[PDB]
Amino acid sequence: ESADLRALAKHLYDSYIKSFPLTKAKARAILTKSPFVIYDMNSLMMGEDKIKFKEVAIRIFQGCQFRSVEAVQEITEYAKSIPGFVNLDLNDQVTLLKYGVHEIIYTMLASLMNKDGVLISEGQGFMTREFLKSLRKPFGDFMEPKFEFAVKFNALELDDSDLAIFIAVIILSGDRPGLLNVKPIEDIQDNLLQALELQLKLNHPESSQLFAKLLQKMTDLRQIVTEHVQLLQVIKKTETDMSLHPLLQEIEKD
Repeated sequence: ESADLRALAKHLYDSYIKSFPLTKAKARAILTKSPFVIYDMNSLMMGEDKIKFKEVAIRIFQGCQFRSVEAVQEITEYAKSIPGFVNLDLNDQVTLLKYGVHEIIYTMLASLMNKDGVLISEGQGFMTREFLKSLRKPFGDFMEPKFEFAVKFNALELDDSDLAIFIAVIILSGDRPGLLNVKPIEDIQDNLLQALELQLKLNHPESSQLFAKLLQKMTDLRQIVTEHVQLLQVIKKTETDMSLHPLLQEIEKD
């Protein structure tokens, strides 16, 4: 019954709102109180006279990782609201979050990107794409593929009510390595898929095959994740004096 797929849609959209303070709709309002724009070395030092936040590239990287840690917490809180998620085997909950969290982070980061740059510090700042592309040789391309994905992902013009269902689908992937009870996970994702399909078809009636096109974006995400972790291993051996947050260290071990 369709009425049950709309209730699920509304439920998840409500929890997403409650779980993620910087929504896509607020980010689009900002990008179209305006942000401080960092674009070079000196605007970054200026950026602290107006914003409040050991070499530049490292420090930028550490900020990205700290907001990843913050994002992991919000995604975790959002997952608990997905009906059936908390009744799963505790080890699988951990597995679902372990392999889903990076895919969601870059899904939602696209909401804060345009082709020119990315919102930071809860939207108070805006770091341009080329300044990021210009950092020291390892870090200078840590954000570029995310920009590439974001530009194609944002072409679908999903809004938040769409992303809430989509993010739910990503968490509940039976595909993940080490899952003990694949079946009850898939039974939920199948119901989330049903909710998303009806959601896209109602929210974007003129956007044919958006559902299918959204599902194909699930391959670009996994590529972003992969080159991210290899990039992370290059840093760990190139920067033996730079630490990483253990919540992220524990999650990045696959």
